[PDB]
Amino acid sequence: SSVDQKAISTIRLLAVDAVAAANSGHPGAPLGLAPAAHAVFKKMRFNPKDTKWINRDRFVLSNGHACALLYSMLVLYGYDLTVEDLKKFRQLGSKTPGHPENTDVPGAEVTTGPLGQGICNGVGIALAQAQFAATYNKPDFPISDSYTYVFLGDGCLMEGVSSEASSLAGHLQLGNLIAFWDDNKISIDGSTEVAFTEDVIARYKSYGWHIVEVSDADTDITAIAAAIDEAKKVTNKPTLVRLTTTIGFGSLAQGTHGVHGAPLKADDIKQLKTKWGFNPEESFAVPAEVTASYNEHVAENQKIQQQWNELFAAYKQKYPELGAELQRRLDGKLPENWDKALPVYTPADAAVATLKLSEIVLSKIIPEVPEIIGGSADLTPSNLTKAKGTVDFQPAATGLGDYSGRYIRYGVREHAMGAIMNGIAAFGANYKNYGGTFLNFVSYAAGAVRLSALSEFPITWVATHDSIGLGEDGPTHQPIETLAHFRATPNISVWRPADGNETSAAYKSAIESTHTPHILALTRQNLPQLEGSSIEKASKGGYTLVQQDKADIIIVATGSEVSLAVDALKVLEGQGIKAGVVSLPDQLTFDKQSEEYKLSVLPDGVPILSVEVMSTFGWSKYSHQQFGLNRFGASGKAPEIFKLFEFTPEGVAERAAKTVAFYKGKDVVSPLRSAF
Amino acid sequence: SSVDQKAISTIRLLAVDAVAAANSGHPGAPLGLAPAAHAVFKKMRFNPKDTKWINRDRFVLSNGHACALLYSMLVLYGYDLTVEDLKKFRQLGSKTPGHPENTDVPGAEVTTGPLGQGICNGVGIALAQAQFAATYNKPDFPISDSYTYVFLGDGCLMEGVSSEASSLAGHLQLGNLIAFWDDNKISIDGSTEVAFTEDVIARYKSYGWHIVEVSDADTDITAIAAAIDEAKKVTNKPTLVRLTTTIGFGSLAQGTHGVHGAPLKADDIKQLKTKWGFNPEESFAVPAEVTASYNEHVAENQKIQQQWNELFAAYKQKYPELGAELQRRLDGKLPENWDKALPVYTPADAAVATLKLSEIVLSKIIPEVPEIIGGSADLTPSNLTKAKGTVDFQPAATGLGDYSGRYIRYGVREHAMGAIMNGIAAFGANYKNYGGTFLNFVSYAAGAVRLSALSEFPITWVATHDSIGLGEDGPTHQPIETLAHFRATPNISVWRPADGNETSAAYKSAIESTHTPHILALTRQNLPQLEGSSIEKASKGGYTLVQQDKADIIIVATGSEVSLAVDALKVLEGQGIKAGVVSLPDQLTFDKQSEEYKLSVLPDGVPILSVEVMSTFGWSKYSHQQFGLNRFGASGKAPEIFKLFEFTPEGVAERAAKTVAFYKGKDVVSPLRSAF
Ligand SMILES: Cc1ncc(C[n+]2csc(CCOP(=O)(O)OP(=O)(O)O)c2C)c(N)n1
Ligand SMILES: Cc1ncc(C[n+]2csc(CCOP(=O)(O)OP(=O)(O)O)c2C)c(N)n1
Ligand SMILES: O=C(CO)[C@@H](O)[C@H](O)[C@H](O)COP(=O)(O)O
Ligand SMILES: O=C(CO)[C@@H](O)[C@H](O)[C@H](O)COP(=O)(O)O
Ligand SMILES: [Ca+2]
Ligand SMILES: [Ca+2]
Repeated sequence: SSVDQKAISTIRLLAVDAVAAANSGHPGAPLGLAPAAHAVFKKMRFNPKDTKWINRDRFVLSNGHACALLYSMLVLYGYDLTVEDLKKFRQLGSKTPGHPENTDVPGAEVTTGPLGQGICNGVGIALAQAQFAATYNKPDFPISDSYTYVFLGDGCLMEGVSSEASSLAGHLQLGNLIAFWDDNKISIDGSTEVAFTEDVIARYKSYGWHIVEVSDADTDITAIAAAIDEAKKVTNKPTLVRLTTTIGFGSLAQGTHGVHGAPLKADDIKQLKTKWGFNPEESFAVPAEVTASYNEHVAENQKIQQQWNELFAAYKQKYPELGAELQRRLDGKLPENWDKALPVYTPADAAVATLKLSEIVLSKIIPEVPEIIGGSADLTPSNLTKAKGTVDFQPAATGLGDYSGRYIRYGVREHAMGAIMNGIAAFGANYKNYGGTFLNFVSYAAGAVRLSALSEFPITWVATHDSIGLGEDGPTHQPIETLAHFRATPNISVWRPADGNETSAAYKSAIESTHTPHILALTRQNLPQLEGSSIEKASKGGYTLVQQDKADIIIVATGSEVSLAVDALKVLEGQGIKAGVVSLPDQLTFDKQSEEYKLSVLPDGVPILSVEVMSTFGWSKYSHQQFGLNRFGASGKAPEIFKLFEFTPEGVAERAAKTVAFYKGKDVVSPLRSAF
Repeated sequence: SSVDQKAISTIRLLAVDAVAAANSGHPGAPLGLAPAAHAVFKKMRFNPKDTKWINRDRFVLSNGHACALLYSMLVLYGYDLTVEDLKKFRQLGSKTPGHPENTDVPGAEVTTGPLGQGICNGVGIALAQAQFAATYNKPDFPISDSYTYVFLGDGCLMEGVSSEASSLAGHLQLGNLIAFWDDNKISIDGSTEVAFTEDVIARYKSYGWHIVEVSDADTDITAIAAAIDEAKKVTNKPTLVRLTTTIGFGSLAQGTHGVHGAPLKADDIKQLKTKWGFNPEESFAVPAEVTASYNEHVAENQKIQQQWNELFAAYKQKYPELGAELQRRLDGKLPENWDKALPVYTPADAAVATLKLSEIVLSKIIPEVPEIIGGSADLTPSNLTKAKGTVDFQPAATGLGDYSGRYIRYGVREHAMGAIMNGIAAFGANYKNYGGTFLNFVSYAAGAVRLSALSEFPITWVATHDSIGLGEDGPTHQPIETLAHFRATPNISVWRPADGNETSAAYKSAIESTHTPHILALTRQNLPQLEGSSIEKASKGGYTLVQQDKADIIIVATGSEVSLAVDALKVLEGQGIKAGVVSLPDQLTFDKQSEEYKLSVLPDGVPILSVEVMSTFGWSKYSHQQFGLNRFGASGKAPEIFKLFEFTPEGVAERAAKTVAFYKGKDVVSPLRSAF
């Protein structure tokens, strides 16, 4: 008889009807988690009319297949999502896709569905909130005091990425994070008894999490609310709330794996409706008493945001500098002329490894841009990712840092680092955050990297030791396929800078980015400062480094192979062959230039040879012939590896001469040309 | 004064001298783990003169950067690895690469170095041993009773893949597995206090592992041996032995992160040698008392193998059928004419999804080929990877299966499944093992997949839901980059079969493979049986499906797009354009054919258009123009997605007609031609 009971029924039946309309999707977890969703959203502070309010509590559905539940909450609370949108669940072009997308769904903080990701994103949102609060809060000014609420299931708990992030979140004492395990004993294959018998609670205690168990989460919303209150009292541990639920609660098939991921039968939906007091002939029913009850909570939350806006106005009066910084960040704007801090080099400067140039850039721009934070996956002395004079992000209680710190010790946790970076970006406030590892092990985090791209998050991988140039660690460490993989992923900027100026351009792009993740492929070995490079020119993604009006061939190269191309040009000169050189530090940035610009760099009428010491995949977009490395590497001194594979001035010159011969007497059009 | 002490010193100094000769590598963990390595190898049964003895104990160095330790053991025990090879540590072309490679190093069971992988490989070796023993052991015939010993460090314990595999190994009660944690409190960034403060022991107990703690693993080899004995008494739990060690034990820099990954200073090496009784002027010292002591253990082990060979001879007398099966498997040979079990289709048969065709193949070949085992990462009802009438691999104690079972419930653990598959292959005995998930989430396991390729292991991914064809789950589930990523990786066979006959060819390749991992990209949606397909023709990787002697264009396609290409051919016919069709179910298999065969499929003098509903990367090897999908997908009904992106007979025909126009009046040579 209570409106709470009616709301829970409404949520359950909206979710079931959405799945029924699509004849596709997942009704089980929505039915089991509706009580908890109702309780959690009633405790959350949010404004459906301002999804960007920086002191909102955040909600993350890590078990993203359950998104009919999320969409039902967003509709009932009056986000920019309607019952008509629910009726278009899983339909082409709708705002209710089969897994939630932050780019398409108002109130979806992150893109989830791939299991394990959301809980790690929640760790990142909570990490950002802690850093943000430590940076801006003052006595009598709680600018940031929000919580991060995550729903997750058994699948998320089995995925290693969540173990990584949970270990780290416990270490970081993130008391702002409250996660809820849907303990329903069912996965796709059937009972969890067949593959998942670990003592989850004991594991989470071993990470340093607090635990609250709710033995009847099907009905006991008082206990769920009390569990949230208890979690909030434990300020130095993230909390896991165990929700013991019946998957598909109410269905004839409740408590079975069949209700996990298929639409319910028509008669099942009828009996669900009738026993909960709804009309079995009606779909998408919304009792006005439910939206009125919810509208009241919205009104209270809107009053809280109104007061927060006055708090912020008073803060800007008392702390004009910090307040202006905060306003700028909330407006999405970097500091004026921040890029004047970028290092600039000339050909008179010494050769430097681009991982070391990266260290230098970070040391200059971190002091100038407070919204840069980042870390490394236990490779700080090798990636060179920490700026001297910064403090690590740690709980002060440890003595090892502070929450105001700017450098994160991720440990050996590449995948969670990638998904945590997504959460930090998702927090907002213009965070431009980065994560260091060896390029070859960015691949450990592929699940998260592709979601950076799909989510349009401006995260940055500082991906060092990019090739066989690293030498002795050998083929287990040497990328071959890696750049092809990420360049083939839509919306990833993959920078491979050749020298100091190009490394500054790469960081200019990565930090200015608002919608595109970056991977910066950086060398262990020293590279010369190039004649002809500049930040301005490299900012175009691809540019003419050596212009040769009478070119017999153009060599297009990236990174460490640009200097090699220039040396090959000198060899070719002695053989009577004139070459130009194009440097292509980022293929995506280049692709986005005008057709006329791109054709000025890669014109018609001249054969083009690409040179890059890894896969030739993708390179036929830019070249007629490709010199790359399509086998695994080798353990040895790097110069000897390059000699073995003929990535030498003479070996490049030989293949350039063969390319010129191949096209002798034939017209050649730019590789940029296509039939459609 | 004991020879044990002298052996430990010898091991330590061989490792340090190897690193010193290379001026590259990792001396710290070798110094800390030499006592444990000495103790473990003394308990292990192995034959340095027969690295394939199927009842050997296996050793895995998961902390593979410590490989100077492994190489020192292999040299001292008289494997096909010498002191001269140690002097060439980390040098181009040596048998002592900077991380161990099973393809290059005698006695290296797997390729390790990428952290977390080795312990998961050990779980797989132990899983295979349990299955193998349950299949072949009889009363009085312990054909298989070997153990799997793994060394791992803090890094491995932080990588999520090891959590996945450890949860599963505990569930599977793998009492044959004994792992050793190098608890030295140091990672690359410094103390583990900065990022890794979890209660490891409590976590491993939560998985159901047994624990033995060795508080002084720097010196107490009696306690290490006793820990092994204790582990062997606990037959229903894998055991974690906590080795509390001093990283770099003996170095002036012992117990610091500087000794982790850089050569020791010359004076440090001198004082190490002098205080342990060695000559500081001598490198690569091997006291004859150490190799004599080790040679005795080898002799005992060789006697054990000699007896095992007689046991096996007696087994073949008593159980001629099982014995002949076992002999065949140990010879590396599949059953005679096993491939007669492969299903064959004609164009009169119904349309079938290739994931369903895969189910049918498995149902026919699993009964015929006992060395096939496999599983799914909690997608069994969606991948269709279990053959009816088989039992799950589980401990009998659970009631859910038996160790003789053939179907593995991996849970939602793609990355560990990939690395466990590598371990099962590494066990030997001709295991041909497979793992099912959605293609898009094979990417979660990229770290392990690339090691399958580098290790030359014939594992198979059953990778369903391969494209936008899956429909409503949307872009979080729909591959775009995935095939490009794995095709760009050396030595991966990436099959994308178009119909029944091609799906049988893909399995023929995957099961016959001895050195090449396979990924089978399979559809959710139904595809027609093609006129012109056959197992024989598809076994060539690429073949002419529709031969058109007067072709204006050839359309080359894979998988679901072959039928689309054939329908486009019909549209083109009405526009006066003659097309041929090539089906390219595996690019690697095709690439390995003769140049004349490849040119017969992709000849000179005709424009070639590729069609595949994902990245166009790689396709310029085979086509002049490429029609693919280089943006993310969409949540909707699959046919509507295909229409939106113009993957329709008319849309393909339009781009084919534009391709013909583009080359009108120009000579065209095969894309297979290259200048070098
Ligand atoms: C990384 C990843 N692996 C596999 C899947 C496929 N998948 C979707 S739901 C699911 C089962 C999820 O189980 P659980 O999280 O317990 O959800 P519940 O059945 O309780 O609703 C699986 C294996 C996925 N979406 N992401
Ligand atoms: C997946 C992966 N991430 C990072 C690295 C780089 N790396 C090599 S060793 C190492 C530290 C390993 O620490 P630990 O395993 O504790 O070895 P120890 O310092 O005790 O010798 C790291 C981060 C790697 N090899 N593989
Ligand atoms: O990953 C590893 C070991 O698996 C190595 O790379 C070292 O641990 C260290 O990172 C050496 O790298 P450099 O900084 O000397 O190039
Ligand atoms: O992964 C998911 C949810 O994240 C879905 O794919 C379902 O869990 C199920 O696998 C449906 O797939 P179908 O078998 O109906 O195609
Ligand atoms: Ca579940
Ligand atoms: Ca360590």
